[PDB]
Amino acid sequence: AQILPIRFQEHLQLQNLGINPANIGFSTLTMESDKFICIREKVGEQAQVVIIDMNDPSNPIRRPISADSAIMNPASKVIALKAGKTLQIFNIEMKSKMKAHTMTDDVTFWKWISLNTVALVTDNAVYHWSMEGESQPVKMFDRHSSLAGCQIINYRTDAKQKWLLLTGISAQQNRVVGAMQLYSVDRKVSQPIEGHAASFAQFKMEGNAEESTLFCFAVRGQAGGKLHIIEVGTPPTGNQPFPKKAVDVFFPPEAQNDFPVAMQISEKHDVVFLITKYGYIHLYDLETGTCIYMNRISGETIFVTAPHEATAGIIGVNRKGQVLSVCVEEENIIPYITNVLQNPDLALRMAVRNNLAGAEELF
Ligand SMILES: O=C1N=C(NS(=O)(=O)c2cccc3ccccc23)S/C1=C\c1ccccc1Oc1ccccc1
Repeated sequence: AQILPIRFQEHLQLQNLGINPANIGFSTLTMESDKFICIREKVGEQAQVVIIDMNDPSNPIRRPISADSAIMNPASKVIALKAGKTLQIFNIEMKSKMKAHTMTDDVTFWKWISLNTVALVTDNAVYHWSMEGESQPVKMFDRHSSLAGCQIINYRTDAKQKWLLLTGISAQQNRVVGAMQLYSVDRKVSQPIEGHAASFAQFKMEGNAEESTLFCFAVRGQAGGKLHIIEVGTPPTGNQPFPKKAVDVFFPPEAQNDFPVAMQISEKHDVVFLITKYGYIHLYDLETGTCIYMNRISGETIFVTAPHEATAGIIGVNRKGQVLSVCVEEENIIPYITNVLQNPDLALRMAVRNNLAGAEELF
């Protein structure tokens, strides 16, 4: 068989839209959802910000805007801008300031965690800040000492905002070591975890009426590459617990310095997408951890990812400016699982879930 369980797509080449490759990187380019990319560029002496609307990519909007960091809202024409310790949320459509706040501590990382809330990470704490109303940032938890001095690379929550996860990395010798802090809002407890990339997911087990809240993380530490899928906290009333899964994360012999950097989980397909530093993608079944597919999909590091809503896939930007995505190929995944993976248990479970499109309708 020459069929794949995935479809790879190239959506854009940012260098073809007038972006300097020097600005295609984590400190200057943000992609908080699949709807926009925002780039900060200094051209001559002038600070400029560029917004690429992914529905209208050939018409980037570029303006002289001074900001140390810029993150578009996941859905609205709303942008958060930082300069020093002062933060602003700005309504672009209405050319009007929504909210502003001056922090005491420097915000070293920030990210939209929902359609209306931005998370703020300082050296010692994490806050949530609504874009609505008058409310100021609210401290969610204090940072755990295991993340001290890390470079923060991600912050994310489960859908219900009851489980909060901060992820950093640090250099030790010639290694890149991942440190995570998982915080339970209900329990007011943190747990340190050695991890490089992670995501949450909602999964409805066979036999259960209510979805389980799953936490998936991957790491490459002293025991090698490992992926874990675990239910966090107490199951919903009436549910059976999700049995913890643990599987190997493979790296080939020529990739001893590769490690996980990003994860997204398909809401529709119950598949984990894992991206590595060297530009590999792995697919894993969320229920079992079974590895479905691995391949190198990018010749450059992919430094930012988001869910790709249209395909329930993953979209990312690599360092040369290729905007790429991977999703399940809904017609070919079960054939691939049947004849290449030769995993009929998975083939059957996937068909029973019945979340793969088949046979086009008339409207
Ligand atoms: O020059 C301008 N270009 C704008 N484009 S945008 O699409 O709304 C727009 C807004 C925010 C971020 C953007 C990033 C990339 C591309 C366009 C952006 S808003 C604007 C000036 C402005 C408008 C309202 C209130 C204040 C404004 O600036 C001032 C700053 C300091 C002091 C006085 C004014």
